[PDB]
Amino acid sequence: DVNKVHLKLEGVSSPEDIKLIQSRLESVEGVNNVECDTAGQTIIVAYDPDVTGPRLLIQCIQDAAQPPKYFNASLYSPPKQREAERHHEIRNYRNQFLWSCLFSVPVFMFSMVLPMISPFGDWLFYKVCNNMTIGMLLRWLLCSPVQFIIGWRFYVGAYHALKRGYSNMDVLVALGTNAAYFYSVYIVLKALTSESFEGQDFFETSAMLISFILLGKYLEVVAKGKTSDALSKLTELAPETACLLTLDKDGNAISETEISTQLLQRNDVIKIVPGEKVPVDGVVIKGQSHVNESMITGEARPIAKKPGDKVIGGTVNDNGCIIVKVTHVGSETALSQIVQLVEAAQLARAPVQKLADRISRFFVPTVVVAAFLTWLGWFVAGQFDIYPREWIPKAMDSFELALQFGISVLVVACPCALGLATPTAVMVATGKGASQGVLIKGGNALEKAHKVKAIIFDKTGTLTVGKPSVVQTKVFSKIPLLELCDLAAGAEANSEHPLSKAIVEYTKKLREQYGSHSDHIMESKDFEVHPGAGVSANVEGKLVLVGNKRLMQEFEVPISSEVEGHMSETEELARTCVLVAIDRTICGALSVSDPLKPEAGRAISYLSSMGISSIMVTGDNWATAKSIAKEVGIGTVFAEIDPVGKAEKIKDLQMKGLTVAMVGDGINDSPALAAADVGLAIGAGTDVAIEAADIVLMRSSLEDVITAIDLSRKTLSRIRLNYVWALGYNVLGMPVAAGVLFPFTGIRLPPWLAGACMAASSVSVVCSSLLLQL
Ligand code: ALF
Ligand SMILES: [Mg+2]
Repeated sequence: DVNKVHLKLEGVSSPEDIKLIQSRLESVEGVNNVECDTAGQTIIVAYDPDVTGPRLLIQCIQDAAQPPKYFNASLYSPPKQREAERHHEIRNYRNQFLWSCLFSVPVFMFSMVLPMISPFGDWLFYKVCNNMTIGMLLRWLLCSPVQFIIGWRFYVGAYHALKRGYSNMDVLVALGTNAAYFYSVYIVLKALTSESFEGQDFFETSAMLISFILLGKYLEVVAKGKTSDALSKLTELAPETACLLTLDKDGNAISETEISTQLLQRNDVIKIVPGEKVPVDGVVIKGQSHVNESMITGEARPIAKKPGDKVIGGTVNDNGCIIVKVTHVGSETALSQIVQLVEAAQLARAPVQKLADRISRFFVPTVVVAAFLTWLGWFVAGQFDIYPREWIPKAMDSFELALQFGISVLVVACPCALGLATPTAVMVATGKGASQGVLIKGGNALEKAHKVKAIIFDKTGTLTVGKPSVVQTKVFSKIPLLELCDLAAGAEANSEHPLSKAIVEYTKKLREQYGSHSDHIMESKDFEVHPGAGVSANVEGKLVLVGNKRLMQEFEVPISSEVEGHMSETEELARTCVLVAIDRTICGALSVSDPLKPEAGRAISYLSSMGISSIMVTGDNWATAKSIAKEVGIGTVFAEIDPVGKAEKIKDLQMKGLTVAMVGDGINDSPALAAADVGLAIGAGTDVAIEAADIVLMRSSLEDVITAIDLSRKTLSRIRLNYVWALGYNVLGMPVAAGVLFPFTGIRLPPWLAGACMAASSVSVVCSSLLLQL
């Protein structure tokens, strides 16, 4: 923008408006260079970064606004060309497959079944000049558009494999189809020029092969995955617009405009309404407020902001107005950095080498060195006359018999349903797995998740629940435990703090313990709360003081061994988890803790059992991290980590060889979620976390990570199969094709009983869905 703002003109279709805009911009000095893209109805404005800005230039653009339209100008980007392109590619591959069918299914409805049945068999076998029957001409005409139009893909793929590669799937399809087709043409032309030469055409296999490979290509796209990721959600985290200030301070007087955030630049001033998305990162000038910063820490403690510190963009304040001088803009904001990190991570995810290419790398050489040896068989057996003369068919020479057997090897050896081995599972895991509670956003995720050997874990939200709860509780003030929490909640009426919610929830749990929620409370009379202190109120004529040492010594409540028994470890010091909660008098304490990890303990234990290690890269306090990791069983406890560092840890563990996996919930995890080989997002986390992962965990349960890994292992089993079941049918038809049986049984190649191995091959590729082991 500030370097090169792209101004795609809106409502402009005539070059005269573009020229007027160009003249107005040339009348303005400060622009380093204007790249005049007259063809395209856009103008490029190149100038120095970190100076002035769009505003005046955009106003100059607007000044030419005359009928019939208003002359807006801004870089336009494809809004949903991703989903449109996904749908169009799926539809295009489907259309190619169906078009291939609507000529191949003809060839196979013809000379596979209809010749067997009359009267159609009579018409097909009704002869034309010499022995060429009209069936052969019809099939030659019908299969030709397939092989020579629909199959340009295969020919160009083979020619691009050439020598730069060794042999891909395309060359294998090329050999199969072309050998069958040209041998069929040979057969037909010879039957035309001969008088007794019989022999069916192999036109069926050539056309029918194209259908299956296209089916594989179609299933490739469908099973590739949902429309990429949609980074955009990060950009939506920042507000699209804000309010300029220019108010009070000497010259700054009144100017409460509503300029969009993009046009806001360096050395600007903004207003920040109480409770709204902070436009960009900056340094506050005046005002006291707390900000729900979840872009670095990822935790929901309202952090203090006094005039002088730096506020991070894409954040939400609560306590009043905050007046900010604008720091780094554009590509230097925290959200910006997140965007580049996630884009780089996603754009560097190289696709896995399909084993079909690996198989075809060796298999294609094998077929050629097998057909040639088959030819180097029967042929040399003809020169020395080992095989009896009567074996040769009518009107054929020893060379032709060798060719019949040699070309037969090529046709049968083609594996047909090899493309339908990875995508033919349509990733059934994307399926049964969804029922289990795992939604795989692709197939690459499933492919890479089996080899996971290490897995990182966010604490807040992922390992721990995240919303504080009062769990490890005790007694205290000189009123009953039930009355303790009753008066506490009474004080918590006007209070709407996270710890207030936790106190209310613990109160509900004890009301369950103490029968039910008999009667109720009254409002926070004399809402006396002091800074830091806690929650104080005169509820029911009782001046309660739920809080810390300041509020205890406010009424002079002695500090004793329970302010030394309920934090630090988690329950070893000040009398709740890390904090307040003692009410009025002391006999014990509470524990406003993050509600542990219902099953994550056994989850981590099971993960360690299968050899997968475990890491905890959080962003919260070292002290909190210590206790949680100690209790669950995690090893290394790298904490106080920013999103960039979270990505760095993943990259480091990748460098040492292990294939790692990120499990996260927040926007913090996104750089690490994308960077990891297979990112797992908790379905109760931020929407952009769901966005950036490869696997999303709907049912919030860390045990679903175990389920995902198991479902990824059980789909590499049964993907090594369905390669075995794909190749094997052709491999154990190659000897039959070569004619090994022929000396010992006298049975030649059946045009049907060995050309329709793809029916056996494809149908043999079935995938089972019976999983989950907790
Ligand atoms: F939820 Al975290 F570091 F524990 F982002
Ligand atoms: Mg989290």
